Amino acid sequence: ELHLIPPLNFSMVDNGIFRSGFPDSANFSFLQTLGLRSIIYLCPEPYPESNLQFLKSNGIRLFQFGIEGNKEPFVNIPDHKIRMALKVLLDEKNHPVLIHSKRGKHRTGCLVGCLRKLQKWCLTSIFDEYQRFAAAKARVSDQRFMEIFDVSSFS
Ligand SMILES: O=P(O)(O)Oc1ccccc1
Repeated sequence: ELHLIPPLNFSMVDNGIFRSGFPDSANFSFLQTLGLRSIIYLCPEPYPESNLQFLKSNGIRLFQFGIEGNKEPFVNIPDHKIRMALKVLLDEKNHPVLIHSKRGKHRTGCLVGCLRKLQKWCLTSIFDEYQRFAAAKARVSDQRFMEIFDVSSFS
């Protein structure tokens, strides 16, 4: 009975932290197995009724930090929104937490890369993980955002 379907680009980031693209009803039975307390949602669009009923049924808190989905070379990742998401991500009371965007590549990739910088990973190691998810859609601007991200306020 091969029946569980993780959401698009699903991965475990760390103890209590997951990343993916946008979950749909086919992914709900899999997400139930994780015992989520929180979702960090990085798109501005309203959450669909299907997903809201999943959250309500499972007692999952929704944190929305809407980042516009821009394309290179006109990408302007908002530092403030990433930092608000990081503040929630670093509070273990919110774990287990799923970070998701639409595809789990750009917005999700930036938030995870900034977590890795706080975890003292080498930039080349952060970029390698970012590229594994983003694949042919890897953006230099996402990696430059991580390069210049000042960790001072979170250490
Ligand atoms: O910002 P996201 O993680 O949703 O990732 C993408 C990547 C390519 C196109 C749209 C979205």
